[PDB]
Amino acid sequence: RTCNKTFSDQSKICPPGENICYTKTWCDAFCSQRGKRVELGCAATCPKVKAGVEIKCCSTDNCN
Amino acid sequence: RTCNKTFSDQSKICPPGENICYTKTWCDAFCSQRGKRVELGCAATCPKVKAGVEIKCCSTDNCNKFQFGKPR
Repeated sequence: RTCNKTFSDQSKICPPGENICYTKTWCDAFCSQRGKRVELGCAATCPKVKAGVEIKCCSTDNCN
Repeated sequence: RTCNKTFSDQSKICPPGENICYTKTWCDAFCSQRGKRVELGCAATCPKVKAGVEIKCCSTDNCNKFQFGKPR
């Protein structure tokens, strides 16, 4: 699997055991002014996230 | 918890113990033209979905959104 990542220079290749891509979004103190914080990666399973975090999971290449 | 729902006949109120709202999307035969199919609801945990189907989970009231079509 390949997934899009948080930084443009990162390898998109997932570790063997990670077939899900994800996009995690949340707000910080600057959320309304600068935008939502984001993290993109691979995972073995769709991440459980804290309250107030939003998580989008998919399992095709670069689907995030 | 309250969440957006797919059909007009569904109450927004979640069952007790279902604190997650979800947007589940996929493509049918018209996807490239008419965009994704969508289901919106409540759940106790974020639904696990098969390859080809995408799932977005959040845990605030009515947080489950769907962008139909082009920005307007």
